[PDB]
Amino acid sequence: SITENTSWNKEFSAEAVNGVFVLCKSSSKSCATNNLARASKEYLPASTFKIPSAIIGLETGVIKNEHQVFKWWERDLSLRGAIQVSAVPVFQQIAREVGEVRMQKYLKKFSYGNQNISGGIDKFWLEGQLRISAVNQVEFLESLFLNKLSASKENQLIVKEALVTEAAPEYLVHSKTGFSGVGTESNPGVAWWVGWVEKGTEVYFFAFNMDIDNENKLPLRKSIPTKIMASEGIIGG
Amino acid sequence: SITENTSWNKEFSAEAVNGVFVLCKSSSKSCATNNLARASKEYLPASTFKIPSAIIGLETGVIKNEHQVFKWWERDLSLRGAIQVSAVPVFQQIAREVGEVRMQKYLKKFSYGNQNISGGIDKFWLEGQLRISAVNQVEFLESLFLNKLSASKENQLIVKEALVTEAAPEYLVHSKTGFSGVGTESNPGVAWWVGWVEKGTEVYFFAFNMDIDNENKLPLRKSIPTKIMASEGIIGG
Repeated sequence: SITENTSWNKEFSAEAVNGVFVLCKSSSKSCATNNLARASKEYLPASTFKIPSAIIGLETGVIKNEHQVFKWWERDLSLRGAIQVSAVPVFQQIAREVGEVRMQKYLKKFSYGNQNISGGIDKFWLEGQLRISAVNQVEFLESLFLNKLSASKENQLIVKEALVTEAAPEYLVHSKTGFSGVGTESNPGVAWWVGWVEKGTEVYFFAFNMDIDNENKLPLRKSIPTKIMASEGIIGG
Repeated sequence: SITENTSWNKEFSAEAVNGVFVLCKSSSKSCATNNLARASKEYLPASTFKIPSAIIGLETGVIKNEHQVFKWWERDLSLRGAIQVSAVPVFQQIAREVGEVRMQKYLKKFSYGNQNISGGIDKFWLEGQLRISAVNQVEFLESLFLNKLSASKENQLIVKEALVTEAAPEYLVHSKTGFSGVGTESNPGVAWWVGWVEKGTEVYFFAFNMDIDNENKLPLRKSIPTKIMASEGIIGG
């Protein structure tokens, strides 16, 4: 079962950040985390929801294929482009096109978090009632990696390639950020970084989230997990 | 018609290399080259033949799926790993299992060079009679990029992802080297670098080959095209 790794807390203590890193080698049956309690806590996914949303976009035909171009003077974006930027409008538009009933059906098939899309079809993952844990992110990414989600293998492949963010001779990193917004310290915002690294014949799944009350701490969402994975010899510093 | 860009020749003269670079924006209908005569000349593909070989191996089920692992005590390799290193025995095994008849059929469907696979089923692209031009490489990569090759879309996407060699926020480079060896006096070897860059919503296809008689010149197969494409503002860095 998910085991606790106290050594990783040092990277959090260094920056005085409250949050969780879940890292799994080969499968979701071999995970480790610095914070047992927090690993299972559900938080708004924010832009990490672009992962299921792009898959359902393709599956429903709202996104024609991997070459779909998205309008925002306004330069158009590729699917990878729309994933990376804050194309708030892009993914708001794809969700409206998909619509409540189809979105609900796919989130139930994907076992995505609390599966609650209340709060507005074009904003539920930003302002709505949707919540998901770090553990559930890894399990979903593992299903994507194995082409086991309820979607064609071609559409899962198309989203896997669009998520590539770092390539090296030895490994490819697929990842996605997310940020709810700063909040108050009665209700701190949440920042995320989730993904997986194919290194040789091995695969590592990861999911990070943290409390964030100032936009200046945004970089930590990638530097903390990168320092941890660099320590394990998975990716370069 | 392909235009001849006289100025690119300066990157070749700088290193006293004889070669050709073909770079096309959007489709093979808008290509430029330093030398029209050599753009059409067919050369041994060497390891650039790992591209078609990987698609055919998946198409025939010799390669099970993207998660197939190959034996080299050196560790096993992934498909991306086997594509990148010299794992000549890997692709030799693949070709043997595909066999001559299916191999001939798929090279015709692919319009792959002169389609001459005579001699050994496991050495034709290494030391045999198979030859392909830089323009033909570009046409073949364009067909792969569009999923127009005679193979499933899934297998095309699996190969395209295994070819990712550089990832940046603005673009993904997919590429493949090749090197036939140093050859002889009246018959130098050939070195290649072919691929395509997906930059925003645009795509550029490229194919470079040069004569090579000394292994110390091998890195020019990437620096000459990189210099040219960076000059055109495609990848710089």
